[PDB]
Amino acid sequence: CNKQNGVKNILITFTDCDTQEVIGPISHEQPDDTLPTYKNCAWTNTALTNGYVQRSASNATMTLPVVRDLRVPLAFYQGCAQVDVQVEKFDGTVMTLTEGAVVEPEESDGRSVTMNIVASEIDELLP
Amino acid sequence: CNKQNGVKNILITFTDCDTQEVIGPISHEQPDDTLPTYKNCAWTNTALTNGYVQRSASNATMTLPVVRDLRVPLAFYQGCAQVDVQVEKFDGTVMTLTEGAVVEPEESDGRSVTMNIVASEIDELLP
Amino acid sequence: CNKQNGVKNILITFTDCDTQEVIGPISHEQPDDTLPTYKNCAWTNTALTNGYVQRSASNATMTLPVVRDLRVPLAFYQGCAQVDVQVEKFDGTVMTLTEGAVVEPEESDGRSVTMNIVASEIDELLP
Amino acid sequence: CNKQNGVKNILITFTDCDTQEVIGPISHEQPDDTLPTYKNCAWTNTALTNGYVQRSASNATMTLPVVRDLRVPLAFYQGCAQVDVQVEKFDGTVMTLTEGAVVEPEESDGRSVTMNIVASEIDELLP
Amino acid sequence: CNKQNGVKNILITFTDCDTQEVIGPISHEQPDDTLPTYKNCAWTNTALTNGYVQRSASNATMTLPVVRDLRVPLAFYQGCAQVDVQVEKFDGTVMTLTEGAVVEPEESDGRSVTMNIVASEIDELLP
Amino acid sequence: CNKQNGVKNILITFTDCDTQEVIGPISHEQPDDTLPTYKNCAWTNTALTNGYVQRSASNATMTLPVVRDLRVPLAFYQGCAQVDVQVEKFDGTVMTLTEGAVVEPEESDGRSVTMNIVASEIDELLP
Amino acid sequence: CNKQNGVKNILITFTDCDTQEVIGPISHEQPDDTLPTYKNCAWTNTALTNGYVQRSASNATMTLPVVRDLRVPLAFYQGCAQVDVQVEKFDGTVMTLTEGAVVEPEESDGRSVTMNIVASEIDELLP
Amino acid sequence: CNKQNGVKNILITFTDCDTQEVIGPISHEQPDDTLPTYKNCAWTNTALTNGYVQRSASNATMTLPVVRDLRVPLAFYQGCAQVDVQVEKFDGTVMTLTEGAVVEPEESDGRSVTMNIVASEIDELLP
Amino acid sequence: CNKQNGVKNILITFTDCDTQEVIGPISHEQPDDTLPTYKNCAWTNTALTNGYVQRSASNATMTLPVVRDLRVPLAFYQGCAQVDVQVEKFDGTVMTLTEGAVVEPEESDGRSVTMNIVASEIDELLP
Amino acid sequence: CNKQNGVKNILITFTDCDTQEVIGPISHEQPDDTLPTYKNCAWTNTALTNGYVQRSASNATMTLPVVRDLRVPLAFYQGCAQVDVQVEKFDGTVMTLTEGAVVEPEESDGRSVTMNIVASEIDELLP
Amino acid sequence: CNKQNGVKNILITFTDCDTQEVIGPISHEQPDDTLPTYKNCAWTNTALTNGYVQRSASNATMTLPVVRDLRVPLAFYQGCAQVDVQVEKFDGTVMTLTEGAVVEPEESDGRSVTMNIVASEIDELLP
Amino acid sequence: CNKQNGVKNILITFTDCDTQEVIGPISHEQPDDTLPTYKNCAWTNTALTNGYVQRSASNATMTLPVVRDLRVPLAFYQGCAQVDVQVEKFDGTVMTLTEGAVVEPEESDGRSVTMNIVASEIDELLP
Repeated sequence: CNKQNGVKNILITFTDCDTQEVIGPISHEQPDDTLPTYKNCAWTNTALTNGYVQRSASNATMTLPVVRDLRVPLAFYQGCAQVDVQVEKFDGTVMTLTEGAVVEPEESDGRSVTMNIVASEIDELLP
Repeated sequence: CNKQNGVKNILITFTDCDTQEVIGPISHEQPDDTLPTYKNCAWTNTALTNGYVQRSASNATMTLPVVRDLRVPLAFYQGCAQVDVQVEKFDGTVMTLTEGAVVEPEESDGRSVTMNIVASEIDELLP
Repeated sequence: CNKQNGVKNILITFTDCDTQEVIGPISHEQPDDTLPTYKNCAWTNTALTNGYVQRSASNATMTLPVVRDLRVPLAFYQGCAQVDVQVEKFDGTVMTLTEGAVVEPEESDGRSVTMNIVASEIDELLP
Repeated sequence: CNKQNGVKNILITFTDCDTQEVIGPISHEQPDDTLPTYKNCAWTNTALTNGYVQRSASNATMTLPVVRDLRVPLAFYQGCAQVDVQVEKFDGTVMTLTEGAVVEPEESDGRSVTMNIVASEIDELLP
Repeated sequence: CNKQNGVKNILITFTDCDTQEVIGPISHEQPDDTLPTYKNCAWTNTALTNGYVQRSASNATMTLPVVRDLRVPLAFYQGCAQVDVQVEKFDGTVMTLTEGAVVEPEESDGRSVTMNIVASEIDELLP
Repeated sequence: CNKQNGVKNILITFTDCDTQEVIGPISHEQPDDTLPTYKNCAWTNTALTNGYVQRSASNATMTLPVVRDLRVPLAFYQGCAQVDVQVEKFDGTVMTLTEGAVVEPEESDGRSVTMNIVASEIDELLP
Repeated sequence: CNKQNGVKNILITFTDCDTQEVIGPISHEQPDDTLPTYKNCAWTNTALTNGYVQRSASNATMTLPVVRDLRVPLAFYQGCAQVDVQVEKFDGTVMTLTEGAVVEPEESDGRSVTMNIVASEIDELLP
Repeated sequence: CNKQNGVKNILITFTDCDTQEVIGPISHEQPDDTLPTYKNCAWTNTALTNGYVQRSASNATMTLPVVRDLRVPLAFYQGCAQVDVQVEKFDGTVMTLTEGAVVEPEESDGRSVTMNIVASEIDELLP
Repeated sequence: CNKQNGVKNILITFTDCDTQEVIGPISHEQPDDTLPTYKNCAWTNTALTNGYVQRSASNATMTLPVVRDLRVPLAFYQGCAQVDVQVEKFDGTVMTLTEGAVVEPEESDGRSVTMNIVASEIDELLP
Repeated sequence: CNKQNGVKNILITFTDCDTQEVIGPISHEQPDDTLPTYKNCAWTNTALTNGYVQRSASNATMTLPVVRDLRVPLAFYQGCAQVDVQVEKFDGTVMTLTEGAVVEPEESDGRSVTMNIVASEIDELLP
Repeated sequence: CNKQNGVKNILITFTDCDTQEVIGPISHEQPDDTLPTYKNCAWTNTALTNGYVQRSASNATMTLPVVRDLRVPLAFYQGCAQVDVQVEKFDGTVMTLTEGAVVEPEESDGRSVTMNIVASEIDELLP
Repeated sequence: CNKQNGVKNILITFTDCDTQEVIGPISHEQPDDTLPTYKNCAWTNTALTNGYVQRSASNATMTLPVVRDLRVPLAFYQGCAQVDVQVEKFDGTVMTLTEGAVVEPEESDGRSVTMNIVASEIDELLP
């Protein structure tokens, strides 16, 4: 009742990079039991000798598999439009992503798409 | 009755790149339960630092596995002829592909072919 | 009775590349349920930007796994001799390959060989 | 949606150096993911002792790889005609080059040309 | 009762690399049956000829999969903060890691994170 | 079907510089996926200060890699005879080269030769 | 009774490359149901354009997994000694290999070794 | 937490060599994981016989790759303006460069520029 | 009773490479059913044309997975100390390894370590 | 069977330049898959302005990599003796070279030598 | 345990060429697996005809890549100060270099410097 | 067993050019799989017009990479002493070099040295 590891709402606000047409927020449903993966830290460390690391700038990757909404063209899930993802988990965790961009669009069978979203920062409510 | 994830008709119009002989449209049947994958967006983004991406021009890939029609030579499914694919799913989604070209022909056992179609754009009816 | 996906006769005519000794045609039996794969088109397209492709010349690959005939030395199935393969499927499809050459000979346990045949063209009866 | 590193329009206006026939502007497409390189400064400094430099006059080099337009002869991309390049990037950056001249024409396979353009100045919109 | 191969307490003390805010120690729970892997030796040998090796300096890698604590932001598990890990196994083995740094942050579904910790030395109680 | 970047026919007419024996036209096949490079402009510009160039007379270089025809001696591909190359691409582009001369003959393994052809002008059909 | 695909006798004659001590022939037993793979042809063809191949000289590889004989040191199965393998299958096929050399010795658990034997020629009785 | 090899702030103060318009300081972001290289010593020794060297006066080179700020024209990164670079690394190292001058401007794709800065001296905080 | 393929005693004598503290011999237990792999030959042959090989000097690799002894620090199993391994199998085979060195230390969960030992020679009792 | 790009026999007749001792013909084997390169034309053209060339006298270079025959001293492959090379390819092409001279002897590991042969003319059978 | 190819201690004593301030000895750590290269001989021979050489005086070059110590300014590693390097390898080899001078200072990213040290002589302990 | 391309013994006899102290012969081990290159001919031909060559006197270069013997100072491998190299390969080839001289000493990491030996003649046993 308090210890449920799962997503509850995926509110995505699409905006076309060219026409700047804001479509959203539109709730989405997961296609399977796999949960969206996150990476909040924007600095990717690398391994060096004797415990040293190289703090290099990187992105806040977010892999969000969702069922494509029939009202939304499939192109918007594959880099053709910016995504403003707002995922709230069952345990209260809410992470708002703003001005994301699908970097590596992979083939989708028309219903279940998988986004590899990239943004400068990923917020977190942390209940 | 409204929530069926599957293809209904695959109307492909083959035209030989050399002789310009238009053969089609010819309905095709799926060889298994795997559905055709799509990628409508023609711009493939790439991951860069701190949320930036590089909008690079690319193609609208479409992987369409179909049962080869006995009336059509197998060469037409392996780059020897342009394909005009018109796939209509069970939920009303219809995506017309025009002037495609099989880029990476793989070996087919004579019945089940798998096309990796490449076109400048993939339309979508989006019911 | 008309919709059987399988091979019926594999008539291979071996000729030694050096001695020019034509041995064949000799019917062959499949070692398992895997069917011979084909690629009739001799031009392998490659993916480029926004729907363009590069028509490059290539070969008509044919992967034919057969049970090695005890009357034929195993070397003939591994590039030591040209193969003239003539495969007729159960649905009437007959594809004649002439002057092939096994390009990548892999190890065979003495009974089941797998040829990766390469020829300039693969004909097709197409019933 | 605002942080896309890529070109959007490449409007080139060719004019033959001899006949003074102005052909253009004609939008061009990039052949790959490599972006056009620029050098706005027309004074190339050189390294000297203890922090001093020699301000020497030079050109505003611009390396612009584009897909050759079928309506335009390939000679115009290889020094035979002046180019008036007008590149607008995805982030609003627009740089107008006037009266350029391809200085080092390299071999092109007929589709993808690479110009090494030289002009006295390269403007910049700088959004 | 003495021969139990498993972890008992994972006391991690996070400190932000930027703000130097020390949060911890906070006990953590394993997400599955996989145990944390260790490598105490900071010199990674390499294979050479006839039994010789090249003693090269390296790090004391420690792969620690833990359930992310809801009180701690997920960024701290992905390189955004130094980790002071103190793992005590069931058989008395206690290994204190100080001033570690997650080098390769991978995507986590919000509950189960996997750290690839790097430190100059890994102590060991060795009961 | 219209956007194929590749060569279709390479009709070369060899004539011996000494005996004036015209052998050709003889169609040739490409040895790999690399396409013939061209340079139609016969004036090679050079970079000077502040946007100026030096229009200097040069040649219309054409690098044409072809499979040597067994009926033709290999010497004819290495400067021993004038070449009249007539390459027609898949997109309709046809460029006729007359009275060329291989300037830098490089070693060929007996099958795949690479000509560095030099002529005063390279025509272009430009469909 | 005539159609048994399996090995019957593996008579290997080891001779040390240094001391020239000929130990053998010693019959060997297979460790599992996997049969020795062979490749009699000493010329490995490679795929080229439009049906052409490059006849390149190679070896007659033979992968022979056998149970190591307790009377023979394990080093002899891992390149330390030449092997004269003489395998006779159940269907009468007998292939004599002379002056072989294990090229890639892999780790063996002390009982089941796997040799990757290389020889200039592999004979065949071919009943 | 103390052993991070990376840059934190790159405060560059541009001033136009002609108009003397001081623009800055403006923080910059690295385009990749490559760190700015430095050379503090202004005397470049040269190798001579038997351990002797020739102390010759030189510059304090600094190669600083940064993401070009959209508010700043690209010319300022390519010698058109003096740069006052102030780089502070993650380990406390801060090196102030004053009155630098980009000596060898190379082509930049509009976002990621690479400066080869030359100054009489490079200071160092050395924590 | 005579045909048991398994290890009986693994007597390892650790000596620290730095302090030269000889700890051992200490019997070890296998963590699973996988047996230690060996390679006695110190010359690794490589495949060449038509049956020739290149005798190149190499090491006598030995992969020994053992349960780490609680009295021994885990670092000694990961290159921090030389190992003198003495494995006696159930069938009488005893192979003494002297002055080994773990070359590629991999992560161990604290109980089951896997050594990739390298030594100039591996002896063998060969009952 | 007719389209094999490879060498079959390399009959080289060595004669010492000093002692005039004719040793040969001795068949040679290729050390790898690289084929001998040829250049039959003895006149090397050079590029000039507007399609003109300078017919300059040169040699008929032939790069022939062969496995050194143990009966022949290695010096004969490195300029110490004249070579009379007679290479016959698999497709019938036979090119006889007479009174050649290795001009640039490079280091050979004792087995695989590479000759850069120079002769006034290279004949060709041209089947 | 005796056959470890690697460095153990790099004791460098810096002294400023101008102020004569002796800072050191300060132990240094290698930044990667590359070992310091040496050249003890101070006479560099040159190749002449028929086995003769020209004994010419030169230096004892030593390329020593080390991690720059935070207590030492980076200028001292780039010719601004004399270095007294004392490297002791793992196998007992200790080579003392006195009054060296970095001749060719290259750019360092602030942590890993590479010195090209030049001295009249390089001693060697040679255990 | 007879076709092993590799070295077996490298007996080098060092003698100091100054003190005339003969140290050797001392067997050496190869550091990797690269074999010593040789050039027996002492006359280096050069390419001239129409098949003529210029017989010019040169040296018998021998590149011998060996593991430096700990009993021998590293200077002896870098021109400080004459080398009397005696390499015997696995196939019986033995080449004695007398009064050699390392001409171009390159940096060695203390274990693996590479000599560029020059002598008036290189003998050969030629089994």
